[PDB]
Formats: sequence, structure tokens, C-alpha cells
Amino acid sequence: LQTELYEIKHQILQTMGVLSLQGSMLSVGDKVFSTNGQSVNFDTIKEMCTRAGGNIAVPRTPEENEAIASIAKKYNNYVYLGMIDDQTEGDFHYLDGASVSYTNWYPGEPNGQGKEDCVEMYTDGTWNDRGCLQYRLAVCEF
Amino acid sequence: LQTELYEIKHQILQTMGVLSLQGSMLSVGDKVFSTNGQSVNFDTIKEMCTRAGGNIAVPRTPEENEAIASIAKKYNNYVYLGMIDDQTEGDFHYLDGASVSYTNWYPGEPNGQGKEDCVEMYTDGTWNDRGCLQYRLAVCEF
Amino acid sequence: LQTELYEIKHQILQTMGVLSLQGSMLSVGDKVFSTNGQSVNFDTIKEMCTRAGGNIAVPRTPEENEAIASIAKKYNNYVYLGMIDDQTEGDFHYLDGASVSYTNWYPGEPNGQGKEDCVEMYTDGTWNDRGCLQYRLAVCEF
Ligand SMILES: OC[C@H]1O[C@H](O)[C@@H](O)[C@@H](O)[C@@H]1O
Ligand SMILES: OC[C@H]1O[C@H](O)[C@@H](O)[C@@H](O)[C@@H]1O
Ligand SMILES: OC[C@H]1O[C@H](O)[C@@H](O)[C@@H](O)[C@@H]1O
Ligand SMILES: [Ca+2]
Ligand SMILES: [Ca+2]
Ligand SMILES: [Ca+2]
Ligand SMILES: [Ca+2]
Ligand SMILES: [Ca+2]
Ligand SMILES: [Ca+2]
Ligand SMILES: [Ca+2]
Ligand SMILES: [Ca+2]
Ligand SMILES: [Ca+2]
Ligand SMILES: [Cl-]
Ligand SMILES: [Cl-]
Ligand SMILES: [Cl-]
Repeated sequence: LQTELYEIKHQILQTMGVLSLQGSMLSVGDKVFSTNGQSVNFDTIKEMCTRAGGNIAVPRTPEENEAIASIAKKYNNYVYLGMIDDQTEGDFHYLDGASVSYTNWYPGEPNGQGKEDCVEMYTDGTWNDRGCLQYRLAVCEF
Repeated sequence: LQTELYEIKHQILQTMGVLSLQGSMLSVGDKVFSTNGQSVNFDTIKEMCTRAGGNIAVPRTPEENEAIASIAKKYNNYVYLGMIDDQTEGDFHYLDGASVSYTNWYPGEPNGQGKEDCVEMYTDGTWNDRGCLQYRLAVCEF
Repeated sequence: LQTELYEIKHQILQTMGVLSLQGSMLSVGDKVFSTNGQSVNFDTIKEMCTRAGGNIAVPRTPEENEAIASIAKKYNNYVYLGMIDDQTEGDFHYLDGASVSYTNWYPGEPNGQGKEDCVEMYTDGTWNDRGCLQYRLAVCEF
């Protein structure tokens, strides 16, 4: 079976290598990020990522933030991130319900104070709280 | 080894997630469908799919039919399916030799009665028996 | 676990099938070749392939040569290969340090005699020793 396992691991590396060369994914630690280049609103990005078997991307580390920012830069668009401050204002949570730890707010942000429940990322990787109805680059994590 | 197996399964899911996000595959049950968007005749589609390690797509379930129809719709072209009524007329078989079960004939079809040995799918997912020399969207199953 | 292993192997085959259909990879024996279609110099191709988890492509067999030549033909560009004759002139080595075995020099080549330390492949698959600063099609192996 060890023959099978080595071969399997090698083939997985080949396919991920191919996708990484084609610019179709970025691997960061345990996470893989990807975009198909389309721009839609926050709710539609969630459905899109979920349909593909993943989730709207969120950076929980400086390294993850840089990877998503590099995607925002390459595709030159603002990006919606997987966090919201719905139920309680000023209190941003990941979509799994956990309170946000790492942040990278653009100076002055977040300033919505009720009416801005989503978070967008600028091309320099910094964050702004925003309404959820804008068209933003869809980035998913797997 | 359980560490290896969990990691392997996760990486497989990441790559399939990426391909699904990019619109490069559709997963239905055990089957994966894909097209590269090219149009060729029936014999050439078979060679193309076989070269890639798969087979010309055929729907054996309503669910599979819908998936292929969604590809025909997205690419806006008629699609050749993996069935033929060669040796016996009115008797359509899969390419593995088995008699066809599920069908979705457009009203009046099949009407070839000798001279139409292939099957094409319209953009609404319904079927027509047809000659095999037309240029149709190549869709493969894996 | 056998259920897991069969399923894993099948899913790997599906993803590789998809990538092969999309024209995003060529499998030869143990090797997988891929290009993203970009043209850069020798040093930049190495970095690009390494970033993706692979290496600049080199043919060690007639079969591997044909696969890379088919990529050079499809993309209609000269290709840099993973071999150099740096430290000793007339003495080409793979990037792992081993002396080159299989060759396919265009008639008259190699003729650099000091000043041509890289190797390019023409669209017909034959080789020429060349300087390393030209823009060539980036082809990686995994
Ligand atoms: O000045 C920046 C400011 O501009 C707009 O009002 C909105 O996008 C706010 O979310 C943002 O904080
Ligand atoms: O009326 C539809 C009819 O049109 C043509 O004659 C052919 O494509 C037939 O296969 C099809 O049944
Ligand atoms: O005649 C072919 C000859 O042309 C140029 O001088 C260079 O590309 C050489 O590397 C090559 O050998
Ligand atoms: Ca609110
Ligand atoms: Ca708010
Ligand atoms: Ca704001
Ligand atoms: Ca006939
Ligand atoms: Ca017939
Ligand atoms: Ca007919
Ligand atoms: Ca030299
Ligand atoms: Ca030389
Ligand atoms: Ca030369
Ligand atoms: Cl809004
Ligand atoms: Cl015909
Ligand atoms: Cl040069």
C-alpha cells in the first residue's frame, strides 16, 4: 500500500502544481485560495464558494491577508471578506460565529456604527467596513 | 497514516473545489463532467475524452441529464451523447454495450429509422437521434 | 479503508482527467508537464516552476522530448530546457547536477564553446545551445 500512498501523494502534488502554475490557486498553510475573476455581492459570493465546496475567503493571519491582497491586486478589484458584524455592532465575527482576531483596518475604520455590516479589502490589503450590496471580487477558501 | 489520509482527502477537496469554482467541472454523484468548449464530430469527441482518460458523457439519470444540459446551455451548443443504435435500429445502447434505460427524447424522437445512429442533446436537455458527422460540443465524463 | 483508497484514486483520476481535457497538463510516465503560456528568461522560468512546486522541464527520454515539443508547437515558441553547461564547457548537466544522457541537438549544435550555457528547444523539438537571457516559453515538470 506504501507504493499506492507515495504515488497518490505525488499525483496530488502534480495537480496542485499545475493549478498553481496556471494561477488558479494560492496555497497558504492549510488553506487554498482561489478566484474565478467574477464580481458579485456578498451573499452571491457565499453561494458561489459554497457551491464549489468552500467558503468566502477570510484572512486570519498576516500571511493569509497578504495572499488575498495579492489576488485583489492581480485582479485589481476590492474583495468581500468572510466576516460580518450583524447581531452586534462594532463586533465583527467570522462566518463560523467566532470573534475576529487578526485585523488590518484602513485608518479610521471601522466607522459604520450600524449600517456597514460587511468588510471589504482594498488592493493594498487593508480593510473597510461596508454595506453588503456592492459588486466585489469573489474569493474563496478551501 | 491517518494524518496522511485526512490530509490527502482535504487536498483532493481543495483541488476539486478550485476546478469547480473555475467552471472546469461539474460533479454529479460518482461522475465528473467537463468540457473544454470545443466542437467536433462524434468520433473525434470519443478520442478526445479517451485521450484525457475519460469517456464521452452520457446521462443515465435525470440528475446527470440536468448537469449536461446546464453545460449545453452555458456553452450554447448541441452536445453529442455517449449512445448509439448501430447494430440494431431503434435500439440505443451505451458505449459499454448496455441497453439505454433513462431517456429524454424531444417529442417525435427518435425518428431516424436507420440513418440516425447518434444522439444529440438540445440546450433544453431533450434528445434527438442524429447522424454522427455534425460538429457538437465535446463533453466528457470521468 | 479500501473504500477510501479506491475513492481517492478515482477522484485523483477525475481531476487529472479534467486538467488534461482543458489542455492544462501532459502526463508522460512519472512526469507531468505544464505551461501557463508565458515567456520569460531562463532564471525567471526556474523561479516560476519552483514557486509552483515543480522544476523547469527537461526531456530525459524521446517520449519526454516529444511531449515538450508538442507544447512548443501548440504555443508556437522556443522553450528553455532544464540543462546548463556552466562550470565546464561542452559538458551539459541537468539542474540536479547529473550529466545529460539523451540529446536531440539540431545539426551543428552545440556550437557555443563558452558563451552559450543554456539550451533552447525549437518547435520541431530539436535543440540549440543559447545564452540564458532570451524570452522563452516557460514549461514546468512536476
Ligand atoms: O472615507 C471612507 C468611507 O467612504 C464611504 O463613506 C464608505 O465606503 C465608508 O465605508 C468608508 O469608511
Ligand atoms: O424535425 C426534427 C428533425 O430535423 C431533421 O430532419 C433531423 O435533425 C432529425 O434528426 C430531426 O428529427
Ligand atoms: O545558426 C544557428 C546559430 O544562430 C545563432 O548564432 C545562435 O542562436 C546560435 O546559438 C545558433 O547556433
Ligand atoms: Ca447592521
Ligand atoms: Ca456595522
Ligand atoms: Ca467604513
Ligand atoms: Ca445506421
Ligand atoms: Ca438509428
Ligand atoms: Ca431524429
Ligand atoms: Ca559560459
Ligand atoms: Ca556553453
Ligand atoms: Ca548554439
Ligand atoms: Cl452596499
Ligand atoms: Cl450527420
Ligand atoms: Cl541571451
